[PDB]
Amino acid sequence: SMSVKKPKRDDSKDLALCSMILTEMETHEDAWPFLLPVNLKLVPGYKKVIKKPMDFSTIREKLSSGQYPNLETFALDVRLVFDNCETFNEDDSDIGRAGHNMRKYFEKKWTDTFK
Repeated sequence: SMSVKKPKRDDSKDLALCSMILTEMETHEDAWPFLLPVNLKLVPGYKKVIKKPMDFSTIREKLSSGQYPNLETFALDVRLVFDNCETFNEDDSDIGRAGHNMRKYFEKKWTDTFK
């Protein structure tokens, strides 16, 4: 509350560390469904169904231009990518499996870097 603060957690390396995680997600062999925005002209149903499209290249541009206020807003966009994937793709599909794989990969790096 006013003039009453918990001890200051050091967030000065968060930008660099999120960038490293994102580089590892970019280079994973199962990243290919997530590298670029879904083409809304060429994929029937995507525009109407997926209210907030997100992909790794859009997160990379947001990260590089100071559009994440803190490390939690960064994780929310990464998780959005996977939530969108599960909304649109069957689990028993190459893309559906890729999304599960990458979500696991992310959540481990997240825990190990920050928790």
